Amino acid sequence: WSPFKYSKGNTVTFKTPDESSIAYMRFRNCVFTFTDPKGSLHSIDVTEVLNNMAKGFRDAQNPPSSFTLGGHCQAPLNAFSFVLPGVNDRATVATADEAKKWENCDATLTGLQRII
Amino acid sequence: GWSPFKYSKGNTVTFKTPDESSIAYMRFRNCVFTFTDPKGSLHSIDVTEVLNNMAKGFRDAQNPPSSFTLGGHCQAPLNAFSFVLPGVNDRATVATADEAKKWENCDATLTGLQRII
Amino acid sequence: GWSPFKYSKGNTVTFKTPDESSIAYMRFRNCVFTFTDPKGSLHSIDVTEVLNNMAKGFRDAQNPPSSFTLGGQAPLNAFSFVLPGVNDRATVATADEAKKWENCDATLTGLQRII
Amino acid sequence: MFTGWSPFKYSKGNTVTFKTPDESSIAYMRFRNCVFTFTDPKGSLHSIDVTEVLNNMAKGFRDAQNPPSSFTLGGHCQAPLNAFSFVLPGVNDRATVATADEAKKWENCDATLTGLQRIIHHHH
Repeated sequence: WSPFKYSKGNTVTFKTPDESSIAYMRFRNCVFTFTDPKGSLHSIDVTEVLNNMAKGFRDAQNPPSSFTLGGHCQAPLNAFSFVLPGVNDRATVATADEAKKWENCDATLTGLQRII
Repeated sequence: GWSPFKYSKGNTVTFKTPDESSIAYMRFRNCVFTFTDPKGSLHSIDVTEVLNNMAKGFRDAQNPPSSFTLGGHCQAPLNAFSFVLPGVNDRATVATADEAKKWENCDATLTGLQRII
Repeated sequence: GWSPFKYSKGNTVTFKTPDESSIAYMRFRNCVFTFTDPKGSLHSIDVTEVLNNMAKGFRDAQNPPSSFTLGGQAPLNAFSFVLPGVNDRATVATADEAKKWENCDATLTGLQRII
Repeated sequence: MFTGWSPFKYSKGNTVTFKTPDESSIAYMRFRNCVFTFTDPKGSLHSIDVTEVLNNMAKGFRDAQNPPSSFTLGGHCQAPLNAFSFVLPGVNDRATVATADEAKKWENCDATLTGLQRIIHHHH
């Protein structure tokens, strides 16, 4: 279990060391922490979300040695990189007007990873 | 009275009142979001209440705007992820930037009726 | 070969292979969930991929079953599948609000086959 | 009379009803540091901050003409507190626990909800 830390604006790519298949990476104690426009702090455990991204390649034919967070925006780590229900989901931040109020909010992602 | 609208991929989608009055009074009906996936298949979803909820969100604003714009944090124009169809284009299904890049050429359209009450 | 199914409100919904084979080979097409809301309006959503995912979930099971059943358990109801903005947890958040949906209709139609 | 934050705790099988003391409008209740905790069928622990979920439930009454003096957690099943009462994405959501056969594996999982609540006050 090696630790990792990413800050707002980082490109987050989890890569195996020997460029073996990323489907073998597992995660532990992963916390995503962000602020809302009012300045309050929020965090959420995203360990299973990450583990499911790795398991996503479990039955692939050309499995890669990496995966990268970001969605259709290929955007770097930001306050919406993971969902905390009731806080930063689609129903709470539903428009571009609202989402713009969030553009300077902080975001961080820490945790442990290993190959199994 | 009900007036149609249509948007396609790459459009900025802004709903505005003709009276520069509160957008909170705009209502929607038979709104359909349609998109393709990377295999070329077709998917659609009724998004009427999503849009109605967006307008209703200004019901209590002290200085309510006369418009609202679709987009999320990307400030992205209409794309295949502008509305969620569960099991197809949601975060669990499209979870990494690698998988999402396979969608960048998928088409998307949004059509429906809007009026002011 | 594709084959149609229909279920109505209150049905237990169990998709099963005919040959006691592994339910992970079932696939679905043109699956539509339909329900009414408290005001009586009709709502539909395509749940084909949701149902395919429920079958594909069993693909890596050591002793896979010949069936799966919808629910979390309650028979088919207006909340069996989510239509965002209409019947999700954000919109129907409390038991009190959910009570107004007690008599809402619900139906599920589609096609299934084994691959 | 004390007006600040006051703690609550519910556990599995409890009917969870939040209520004002004077039968006034539940739209004025607010929440802070609310945590939903549950186990999974493997016995691992999971927790999630549900403070805004609870605040949105109270705020959802703020426009009713005749608001109630309480609301109850539950959903269509009118169920008491259980491992599925709040969603932790990727652990207990519809995509992760998609069938009755899978959900049945969670029947004996424990769950608790704790937090702070206060009531907004208006004056003349």
